[PDB]
Amino acid sequence: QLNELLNAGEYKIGELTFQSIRSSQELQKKNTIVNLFGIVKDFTPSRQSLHGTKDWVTTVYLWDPTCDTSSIGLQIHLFSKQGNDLPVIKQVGQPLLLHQITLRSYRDRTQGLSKDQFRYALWPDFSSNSKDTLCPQPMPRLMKTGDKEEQFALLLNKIWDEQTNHSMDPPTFTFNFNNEPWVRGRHETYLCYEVERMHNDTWVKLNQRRGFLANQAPRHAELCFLDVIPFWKLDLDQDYRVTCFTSWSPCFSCAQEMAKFISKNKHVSLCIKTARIYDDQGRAQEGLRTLAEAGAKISIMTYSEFKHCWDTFVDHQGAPFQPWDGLDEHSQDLSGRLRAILQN
DNA sequence: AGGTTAC
Ligand SMILES: [Zn+2]
Repeated sequence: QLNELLNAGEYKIGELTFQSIRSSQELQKKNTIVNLFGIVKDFTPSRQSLHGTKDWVTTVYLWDPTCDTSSIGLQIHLFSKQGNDLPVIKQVGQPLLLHQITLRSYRDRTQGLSKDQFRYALWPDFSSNSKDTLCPQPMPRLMKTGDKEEQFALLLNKIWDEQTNHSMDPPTFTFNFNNEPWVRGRHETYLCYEVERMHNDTWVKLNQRRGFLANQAPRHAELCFLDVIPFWKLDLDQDYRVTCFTSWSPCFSCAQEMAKFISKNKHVSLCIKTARIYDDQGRAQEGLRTLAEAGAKISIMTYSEFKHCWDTFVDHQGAPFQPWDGLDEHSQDLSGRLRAILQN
């Protein structure tokens, strides 16, 4: 549902027609008034101008999936006579809906300038650690939105965070990645992924193109991982190989979706390293085979991987990886158990 | 004089 919205340039939500940020970053000679809806990648507090009409101004940089991960976004200057009605943004990551913004050149970069009537709507950084990233906004310019643009805003937020959050809490890593064959009460799947580009006949090792994520209650971590893939701006000619590192092997249902991903993407290879083998003693074993037979490459995490995930996806803050007793022992029986699965 | 001010 979200992939195709951002392609044509214009997409509608509620009753308002939005223009993507990438498409907005181009220009015509004349000024054209668009609706925007994105993430605050950076902003500057509302200070009063020192020149010209001296109106109050706040600065935002909106981003959306049509811009790459590393892209800062569209420069937008929001102006107002009173100024005490401009959006009060508290931190980077807030979803932002802007209504009636003019698009023009300034010394060859595209900026947005606010119309007089410009209105807005803000949302908290949902995937932040705080609740109160969103404080009570000034009433004059504020817009009453519903649940429909709730989905959209949260979606953009979720994709943003799942591109600007590599680091994880160290006690979390210990507990979830404990590779003892049967454990309680992990319940959730933690998934740490790498991306590798094809250049010079060998994988270009991508440190900044990494990420990790954890599931919701009751979708799955495997599905949430697949959602950020289309929003990677992947070169269609270049072949890519994903290696994700999971805490639990994917269930039967997510193994099917990860298999149907290999069928949909002809330039993407999928390689899975898991810490435990999830066996529901139902169709989970078949799911490993089905994903396997679809082209995907699965194996058990060994000491090499456990060190690497601690060197990459954890906020060790200087502590080297401290292994638990029986890590190699459990990874051996599991390597036997995995080998037995692909045989049946 | 809609795009100066912000830059
Ligand atoms: Zn699953």
